Amino acid sequence: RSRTFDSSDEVILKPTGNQLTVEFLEENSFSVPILVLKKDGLGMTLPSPSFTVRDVEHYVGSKEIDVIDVTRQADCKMKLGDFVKYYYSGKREKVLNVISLEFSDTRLSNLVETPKIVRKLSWVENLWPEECVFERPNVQKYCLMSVRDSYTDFHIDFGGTSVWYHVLKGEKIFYLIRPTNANLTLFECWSSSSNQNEMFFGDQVDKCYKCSVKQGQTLFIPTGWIHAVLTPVDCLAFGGNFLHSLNIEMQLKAYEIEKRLSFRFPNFETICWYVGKHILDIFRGLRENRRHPASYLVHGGKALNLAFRAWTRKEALPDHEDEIPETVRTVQLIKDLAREIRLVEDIFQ
Ligand SMILES: [Fe+2]
Repeated sequence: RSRTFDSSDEVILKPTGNQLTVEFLEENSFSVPILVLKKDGLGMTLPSPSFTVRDVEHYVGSKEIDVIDVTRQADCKMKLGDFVKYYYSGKREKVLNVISLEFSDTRLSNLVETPKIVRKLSWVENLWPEECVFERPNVQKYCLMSVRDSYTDFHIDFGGTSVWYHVLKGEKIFYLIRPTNANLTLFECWSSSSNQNEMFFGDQVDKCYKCSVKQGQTLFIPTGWIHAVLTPVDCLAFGGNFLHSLNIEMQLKAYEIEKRLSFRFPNFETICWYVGKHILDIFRGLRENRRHPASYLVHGGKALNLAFRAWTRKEALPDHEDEIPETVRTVQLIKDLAREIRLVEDIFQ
């Protein structure tokens, strides 16, 4: 069914759970996917490997879940009970898939706890305010249910998020392409092309990696990585998406690609504004303590401020104002971030 791909074991890091720390990611900038073979040390809480799709139906209830018909490349709404009924059907007609069942507001929500590293890095988890007019983005806990021969074409995850993905049962195969400027250009071209779902994108790039994720294993995909997924065995997985401060330019690049392409990280800009205010404080506090900020934070801080100026230009503002929180003074924030960055970069002190 498939083709021949490049060796994942040449690019993909395989640390233990305990080795996967913030400092570990700060050293490599989280540039490559990370496969942890054994969940020990990841800080997760999971149901038993005996846990099944039938077991899921118990907690979420038979709630209208969104399902993807891969066969006819179409999306539709169906009851969860009926999906399970199709799932355990020994004569499967269609090839249906669930990759959008976000369950953090359900009863299942207290059975799963995401990786520790994800909660430490996550913008929403750490920096989204208790009180504001906006709905909190809840994209941290998805229950994924895929049948044999399920596929998702090459894509970048919404909002330029990073992903974590734990296979509880079965297997998933990821086809992974690095988000270089060239690949991203080739990708944006291929995506907005007419009859996009005819051409195979992994042929267009220098390198495409095949990564198998088997039972008990956890994959972390960094910002902007282009990936397709094959399900060669019926799969039950848990996973989710998050933003962080290690590759802010990449997050903004990825975000703005889906802008030009025209499913979405809700209030993406809103969280950036809050993060900009936080990053301003980190800078101030570090300067007053005679300490220099990490290099990636300066880079990211600059990329953030560039986006802030672009969103707040006269010609752009109407498309962006509704995401600016009232608790943020735009011009002052931009001015203050710029000064702190200049002070760190100005060679005369
Ligand atoms: Fe994805």
